[PDB]
Amino acid sequence: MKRVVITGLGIVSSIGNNQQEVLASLREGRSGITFSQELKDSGMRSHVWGNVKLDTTGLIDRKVVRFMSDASIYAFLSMEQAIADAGLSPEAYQNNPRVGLIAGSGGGSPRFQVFGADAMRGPRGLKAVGPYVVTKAMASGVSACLATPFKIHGVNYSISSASATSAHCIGNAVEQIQLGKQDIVFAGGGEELCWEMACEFDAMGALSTKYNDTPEKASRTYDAHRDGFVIAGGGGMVVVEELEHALARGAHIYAEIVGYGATSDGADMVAPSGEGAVRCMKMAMHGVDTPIDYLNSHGTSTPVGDVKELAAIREVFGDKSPAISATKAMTGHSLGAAGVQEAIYSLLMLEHGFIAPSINIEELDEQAAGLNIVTETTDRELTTVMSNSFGFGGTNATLVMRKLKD
Amino acid sequence: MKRVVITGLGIVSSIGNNQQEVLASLREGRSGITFSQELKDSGMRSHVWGNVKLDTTGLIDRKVVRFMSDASIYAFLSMEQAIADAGLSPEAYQNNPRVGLIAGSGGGSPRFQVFGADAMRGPRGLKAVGPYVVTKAMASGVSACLATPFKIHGVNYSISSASATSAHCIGNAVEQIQLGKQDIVFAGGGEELCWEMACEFDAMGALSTKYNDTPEKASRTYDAHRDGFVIAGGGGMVVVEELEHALARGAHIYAEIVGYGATSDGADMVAPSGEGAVRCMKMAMHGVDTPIDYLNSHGTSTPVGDVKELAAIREVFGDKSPAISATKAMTGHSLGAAGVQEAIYSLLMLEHGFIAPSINIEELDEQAAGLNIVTETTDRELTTVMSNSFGFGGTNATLVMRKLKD
Ligand SMILES: *C(=O)CCCCCCCCC
Ligand SMILES: *C(=O)CCCCCCCCC
Ligand SMILES: [O-]
Ligand SMILES: [O-]
Repeated sequence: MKRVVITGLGIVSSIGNNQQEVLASLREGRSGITFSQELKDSGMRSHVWGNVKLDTTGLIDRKVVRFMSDASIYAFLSMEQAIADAGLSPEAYQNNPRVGLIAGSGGGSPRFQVFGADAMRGPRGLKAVGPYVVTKAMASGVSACLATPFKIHGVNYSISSASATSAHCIGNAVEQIQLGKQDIVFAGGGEELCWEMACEFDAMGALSTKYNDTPEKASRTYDAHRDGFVIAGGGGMVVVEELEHALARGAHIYAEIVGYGATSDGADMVAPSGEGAVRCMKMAMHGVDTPIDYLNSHGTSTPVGDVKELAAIREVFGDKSPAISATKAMTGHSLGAAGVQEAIYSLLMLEHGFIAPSINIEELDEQAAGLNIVTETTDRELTTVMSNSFGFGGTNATLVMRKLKD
Repeated sequence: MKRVVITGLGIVSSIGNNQQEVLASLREGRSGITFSQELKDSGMRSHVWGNVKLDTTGLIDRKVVRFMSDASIYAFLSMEQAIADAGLSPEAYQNNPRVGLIAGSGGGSPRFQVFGADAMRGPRGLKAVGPYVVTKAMASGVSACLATPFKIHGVNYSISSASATSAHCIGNAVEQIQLGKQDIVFAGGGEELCWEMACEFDAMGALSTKYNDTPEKASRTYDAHRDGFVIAGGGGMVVVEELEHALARGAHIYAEIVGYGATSDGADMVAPSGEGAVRCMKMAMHGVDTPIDYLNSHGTSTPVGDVKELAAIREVFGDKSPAISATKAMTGHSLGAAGVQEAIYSLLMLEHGFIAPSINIEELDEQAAGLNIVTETTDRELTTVMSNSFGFGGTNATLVMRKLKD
């Protein structure tokens, strides 16, 4: 019965290191994909990625960063921005039982898990591994590494669900508030970018391989010649807060979360069934009386994936389908961080009245025919937006956000 | 609002491959710790572990097991058990939107993350890696690999929180039911046992190393000479169900979950603060009118950990201390699977009227003075039990289970 809003955001992504940079990129349809020497040298076929253009060296206190992996670093920087953007002072959120944190990653830290085994197998054994690998490699690193330094006393854990990870963290945060257990929950996620993890996707043929020479055109959701997704990394964090608590401190409210769906396909391990997506979106729209103005699709730019979701979208909206665009064409697929980052791109579109373009569509796929997929930045007043996140294991998450009435 | 009960359980641990075996071990105070040739050969100082004494070969269909890591295999086997024990048939939990799964692990699969890296750096490259490493290495593997073959259509994700992982999974399941979103939720988790992961703990001096010659005495919670925990693996899974729905099908009810606490220390990265534990136990007890008869402590057998919890317990119960015993003294520390396995040991004690002994205590720690620590199997009619789980990153979880009035 309690209402939930988002009052702060922070983000470190392939298209910007803060909301101002991300905003500019979204408006210009600027690609964040670059050529990766690291990937080429690893022997992978996919040589493109959506990397965070930022040197994180010295940006975090040494006694804190020694426990963190990149996913944690990205999520940490995103949280610092979110706190600042939310206008929360230490005495408000620190050592407060009503303030928690729910953030996770898709793979934890393959890089440090491998570093650990490599070091152990060297002549120095244990001495070479060091005492900080566990907090870097454990799956809950993103939450453990942020909750501790920020003095969080409320809920503290990570939710992981492949590409839906950070979307579920936000949804669960919403539930914590609706249950009256928390007033504020920092929700988000992070994902490192490395060949140790990337090669695994390359091995199953999930990554784009035909456009290494033109990195900016590799990610091309809904294009007839898409050939897999482009791996990316980074972090994002949003401040999920109970409505009255937010109004009481005169917070800036981006939007209210009015719908959250989380379903399971129970079918295929790697491909969506579409059936689960239909249920997920319908569940998220239950109770939402206003139409969806814009839908930030999951669209990873994969042959099967993009169309399964388009079919699900046709079945749910029929002849009233919303404007659609896949930001992954610009950013790439950040996996664990995708959910929160795309929620942020959607909040920015809602806050600034515009629809980011779905770029790189030279030839539209037959199955996308008739849908209103925006291909050029369009100014427009949005009121209700939806964002999809579907991960391996048939896990689905959908978030619906709406502007707060005047 | 709605009440929640546990109507089934499954388990695979160092002291038994099913509840019958576990009961026998618990009643006799038998250790599941053995010498590990694998750990010794890896170059570690700790050579003991709580291994699953079971050959999994052929226990799972080839088409399904090919996507799984050991954590998933253990959780999968535990779920089959739980389904049978709960008296559920396929059409009752399959393709059912009201039925979900929340299970996780603490480290995902260090073994396969390393396997992919090694394979990739080899003469075969991508071909040696194979197309199944992603689902084996991702942090959400335990939930993805179970929800797909069991045709789950409800919620589907993993919660990871170090040693508190499977405890938060159960608590989150309770919430999903209280929210009226699900009628049944399979909750639990698993953790693989391997040197790739173990060496990381040894590297930070967390594992027992002075008792390799006498494996069964290495894990000695509360003993003055404890020197770290003994790592273990395995899985566990419970059927969390809405009360009226369970009665309507004549299910066997082990107990009602009357309390669930989830807090954060916001203090130290590796050591509990004590304060967070206090708040967690008090939170789980709020509204529970009956006294706590038994407390299955976290007690990992570490110098600092064991006492912090003892201080917290004393802070919460003063002199009306409940009966206490650390089962890890017998089983070892199963990390991500500890939460659900220990909840299961407690349910068995509640079910069969006895208190499992806290073994290997030759010289009780002074700081344990004045507390009711049970060192010998005691038949006693139990009614309300509590189980603590505290993990790295200062994440806490407490579960309170009570017999249902006839
Ligand atoms: C989204 O479901 C695509 C697959 C993401 C898997 C999660 C990351 C795992 C990294 C080892
Ligand atoms: C409980 O918190 C003890 C430490 C558990 C760490 C998480 C499992 C290991 C991940 C690599
Ligand atoms: O997403
Ligand atoms: O535990």
